[PDB]
Amino acid sequence: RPECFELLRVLGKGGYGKVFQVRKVTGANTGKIFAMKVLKKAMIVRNAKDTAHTKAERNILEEVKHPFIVDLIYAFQTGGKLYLILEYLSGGELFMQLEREGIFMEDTACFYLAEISMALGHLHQKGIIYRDLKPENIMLNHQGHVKLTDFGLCKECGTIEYMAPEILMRSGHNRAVDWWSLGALMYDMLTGAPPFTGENRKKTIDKILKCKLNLPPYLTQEARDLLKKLLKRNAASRLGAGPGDAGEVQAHPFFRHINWEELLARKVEPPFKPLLQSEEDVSQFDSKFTRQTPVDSPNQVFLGFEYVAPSV
Ligand SMILES: NC(=O)c1cccc2c(N[C@H](CN3CCC3)c3ccc(Cl)c(C(F)(F)F)c3)ncnc12
Repeated sequence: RPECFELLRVLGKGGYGKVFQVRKVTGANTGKIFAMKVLKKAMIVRNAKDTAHTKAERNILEEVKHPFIVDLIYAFQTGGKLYLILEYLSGGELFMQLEREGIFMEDTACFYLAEISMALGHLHQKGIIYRDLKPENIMLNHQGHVKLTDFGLCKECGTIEYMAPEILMRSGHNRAVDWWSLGALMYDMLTGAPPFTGENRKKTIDKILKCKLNLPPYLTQEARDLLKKLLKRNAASRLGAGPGDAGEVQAHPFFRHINWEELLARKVEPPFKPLLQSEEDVSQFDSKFTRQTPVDSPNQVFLGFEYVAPSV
């Protein structure tokens, strides 16, 4: 429980609680740094979908161990709070790397999109959907591989720039939305901007719903092609929208230089290497958050929420 963890830093904040950087104190894994995520039970239980959703996240981070998905090392509770201990992803938000770098070289984008396309594959086999591939929602670990992290209540629910039309029309949707999203993510990577904007939210949607795609000349034919098959407004036919799913996608010429087995084993050199002078090094995050002093102010429905990662 809470006592074992010393709050080193604030890494993220929101309506529902906070994400803390903390070093464990007692027992082995003593000294080891983690990320602590704390939700107020208060704000979750007064809504229906919120509670199920928090619980889904709880059960998904357990059912799903996979190279490219934030792990759960402990989970537990108290009075009015919810605690998850995740590995601490010092690589920060893909969002940040994209700002620091401004734009990505193709084979740079290719490496991230590849790794990501594998977590969707994995996720889709457990009949799980990720919905949102904004760079904000994607993190890097210490060695700089990708980590999908957001499976629960979101951090507020943010920009819509990376949402397929079927979600924005609420017409009903499936695992296909992810491939639309992946395309939008890709396009942004290669051009420095989401495929649709967007004086404002209202107009952005109109674009995402109505406008023709815009493929700059400096885009290689394969990339021009992926973007087009992935940003398909008709879902039935959006690449990846078939029984083969992730497979249909990974098998596009864009990904011809990818060794899926080495990639999965984290043996492909990440295009960028988090610069860490230490385990707790946070110079990859945003001193907007890291500056602040880390404080944890003090018939439930969250049964056997507690959790402990098997060996270790
Ligand atoms: N594991 C880490 O090292 C680590 C380090 C920093 C942030 C996160 C994080 N933050 C997500 C936001 N995701 C990160 C990209 C978009 C998040 C989700 C729900 C909530 Cl309520 C919050 C909170 F408001 F801060 F509590 C944050 N989620 C998971 N691990 C993190």
